[PDB]
Amino acid sequence: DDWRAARSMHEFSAKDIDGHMVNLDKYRGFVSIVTNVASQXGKTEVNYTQLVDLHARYAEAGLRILAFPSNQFGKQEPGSNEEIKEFAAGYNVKFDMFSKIAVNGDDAHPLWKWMKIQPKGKGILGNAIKWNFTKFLIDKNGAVVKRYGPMEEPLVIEKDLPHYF
Ligand SMILES: [Cl-]
Ligand SMILES: [Cl-]
Ligand SMILES: [Cl-]
Repeated sequence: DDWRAARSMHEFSAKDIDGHMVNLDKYRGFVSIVTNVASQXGKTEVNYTQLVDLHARYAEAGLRILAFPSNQFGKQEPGSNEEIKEFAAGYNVKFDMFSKIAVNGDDAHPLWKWMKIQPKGKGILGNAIKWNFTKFLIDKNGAVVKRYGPMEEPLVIEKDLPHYF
């Protein structure tokens, strides 16, 4: 379990929503938001629209967003990767969509196993992802800066970006 000894997001890779294997070292030098998404959650609309807004306002300063669909919370992402891709396109998403994953348990994607054990990656109750739309803010070196729970609208994160963004 090599993931445990990693010191950066940039040590990981993940399949994008089209099936292309992305080396997350592409995000070296960028501030990144990593979030678990779902299409059938009461907060789906507010999260997608606000992430799109953040991306529009800060991509040019170096903000990147990595969205990982997951069906682990109320079976609220039951669709295929192709269907999720078209769903996100209906919100005019131009940030990076990934293939559906698990975020908790032994079969969770290793990036998510890693984020949860970082010093600033624990939730208020504990490490497990609790619901759809948990967010992690990741610095230019790939370290976890802060975690935001399901109820935190993406605009909350804006206040924690570098002041010159
Ligand atoms: Cl993967
Ligand atoms: Cl981008
Ligand atoms: Cl929590």
